Amino acid sequence: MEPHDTLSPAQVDEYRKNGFLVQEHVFDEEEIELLRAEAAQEFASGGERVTVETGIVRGVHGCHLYSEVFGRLVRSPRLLPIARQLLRDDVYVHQFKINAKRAFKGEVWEWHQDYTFWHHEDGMPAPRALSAAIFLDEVTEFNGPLTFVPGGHGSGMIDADVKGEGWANTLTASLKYSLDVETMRGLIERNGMVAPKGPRGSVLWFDANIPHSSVPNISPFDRGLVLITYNSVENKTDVTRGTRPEWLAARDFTPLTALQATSF
Amino acid sequence: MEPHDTLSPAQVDEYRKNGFLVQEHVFDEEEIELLRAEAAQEFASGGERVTVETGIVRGVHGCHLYSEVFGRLVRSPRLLPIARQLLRDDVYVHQFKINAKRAFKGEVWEWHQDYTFWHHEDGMPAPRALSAAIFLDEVTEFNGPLTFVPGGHGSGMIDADVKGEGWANTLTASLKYSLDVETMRGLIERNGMVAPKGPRGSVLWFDANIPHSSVPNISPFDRGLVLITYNSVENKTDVTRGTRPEWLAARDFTPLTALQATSF
Ligand code: PRO
Ligand code: PRO
Ligand SMILES: [O]
Ligand SMILES: [O]
Ligand SMILES: [O]
Ligand SMILES: [O]
Repeated sequence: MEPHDTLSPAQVDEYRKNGFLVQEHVFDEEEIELLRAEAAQEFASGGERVTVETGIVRGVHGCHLYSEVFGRLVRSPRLLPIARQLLRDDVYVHQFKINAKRAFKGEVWEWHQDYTFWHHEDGMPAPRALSAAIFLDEVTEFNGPLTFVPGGHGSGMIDADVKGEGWANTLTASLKYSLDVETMRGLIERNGMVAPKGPRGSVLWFDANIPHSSVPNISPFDRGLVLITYNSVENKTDVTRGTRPEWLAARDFTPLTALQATSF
Repeated sequence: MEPHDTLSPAQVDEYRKNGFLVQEHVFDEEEIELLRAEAAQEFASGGERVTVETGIVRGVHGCHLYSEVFGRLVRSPRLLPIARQLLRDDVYVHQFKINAKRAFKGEVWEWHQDYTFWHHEDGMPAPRALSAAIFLDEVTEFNGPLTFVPGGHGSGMIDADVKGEGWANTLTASLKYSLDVETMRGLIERNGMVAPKGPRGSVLWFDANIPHSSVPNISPFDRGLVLITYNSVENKTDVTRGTRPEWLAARDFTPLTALQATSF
């Protein structure tokens, strides 16, 4: 395994200022293909962990608990050291999901901050968490990229429209916690909007509290993302306020260590 | 009135190669405001010429036949000379519409070529026509811009999926003539995708045969377009194959002359 990867000090500053950062070409084509094959197996076999958009498969959750490939992936030397660097802690996986947007398909995903769900549904005490979204496909202007407000995370958590009982609607557009509208307007007047792009195999890191949204893929090309949410071990969720199963909100808080090279 | 405007030879070549061209800041703010006020009056008073998206007003058609402001606009020295230059003819207005996409609203508009409707529904014999879309608001990445395939018009008209009887569904997403999918894929593999941007008051010229599409406005800002379709007088539609009213497909083929300056 290559000496553990870390972000330069410019990259860190950029991440902290903006709330997101892209690293291009972290994984190669062959690596990505292995991940897409496994994603396809998880979509086939994940049962109640799958989510469907009038639709074929949209999301699958919790895969690192069931898939040896994905269990390894979260420990990768390409990912785990950066998670540790940005969270300034040992880390574990709170949540793992795979979100596809097939060619000419997709939905408008309502503007929202991931930490609002994790705090209220799972008992996350602070927003000392982030997500790594691995691009299974090139992310362009036209296949529904994640779209952020740069610097929007500095609001902390934002008072939010609630819709629904339990958690079923946390995985749908339509979302339980959405940002409706003066909120967004001022945000965007103050801060703007950016949809980071990148080639297949890139990684997009983003803050637990950054607002984000995405639109439909009007391209003839897919937009598959594998999203790993790392949380600080010190920031472990309070399992006594927890409302969701292990494959949405982890309860094993053992600090993660990196994969090492073996002959198999 | 300023000496009639025309496109430079680079601008022309760009238009003909790509199929579209933006001129920034053609109209000033005060001019645009006059146009938005009138658009709002037309949406209020246009009756059967209006179209609504579960929605408030999306489109209004034919306005230059009913509004003195819009009747003047199509004769403007900012527009008419360029229409004449690009069509290499005297011109008239085939079609006039206003398409709004309010903040956080909008639809996916299916990929399509305008000339397919005009040929089959209206009797336009050749694609020697174009549209001028005046930006009532800044057009960005995020408020559902018109999205093209650059050079896509060089296919000529493209064999197309038909859905519906009569014309009601020519003004909706969902559209009578859409480009489904190998079509789009190869197009886009060959040619790519571009969503031209620009400030309020710009003009986007595009070819009657360019493929285009747009997605929803996830911005808190509107995207109002006033679209004037100029046709070559020599290319006048064959009114004997005509199926739609005058406010969708004009029948008065009198060549247009430019507004001149008067004291009122
Ligand atoms: O429910 C959750 O935990 C994730 C976070 C944003 C939307 N779905
Ligand atoms: O029906 C028409 O004439 C216009 C052209 C594209 C969609 N609507
Ligand atoms: O999200
Ligand atoms: O999410
Ligand atoms: O169009
Ligand atoms: O159109």
